[PDB]
Amino acid sequence: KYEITTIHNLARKLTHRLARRNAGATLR
Repeated sequence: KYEITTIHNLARKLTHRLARRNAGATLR
Protein backbone atom coordinates (compact mmCIF):
# COMPACT_ATOMS: atom_id res chain seq x y z
CA LYS A 1 0.00 0.00 0.00
CA TYR A 2 2.97 2.28 -0.66
CA GLU A 3 1.22 3.65 -3.75
CA ILE A 4 -1.95 4.66 -1.90
CA THR A 5 -0.02 6.00 1.08
CA THR A 6 2.18 8.19 -1.11
CA ILE A 7 -0.70 9.50 -3.22
CA HIS A 8 -2.77 10.30 -0.13
CA ASN A 9 0.19 12.01 1.54
CA LEU A 10 0.84 14.30 -1.43
CA ALA A 11 -2.55 15.87 -0.72
CA ARG A 12 -2.04 16.30 3.03
CA LYS A 13 -1.07 19.98 2.94
CA LEU A 14 -4.60 20.81 1.79
CA THR A 15 -5.90 19.21 4.99
CA HIS A 16 -3.71 21.42 7.18
CA ARG A 17 -4.72 24.60 5.35
CA LEU A 18 -8.44 23.92 5.73
CA ALA A 19 -7.97 22.61 9.28
CA ARG A 20 -7.26 26.21 10.29
CA ARG A 21 -10.66 27.42 9.12
CA ASN A 22 -12.54 25.90 12.06
CA ALA A 23 -13.16 28.67 14.59
CA GLY A 24 -15.11 30.41 11.84
CA ALA A 25 -16.68 27.29 10.37
CA THR A 26 -19.66 27.11 12.72
CA LEU A 27 -21.89 29.88 11.37
CA ARG A 28 -22.95 28.28 8.08
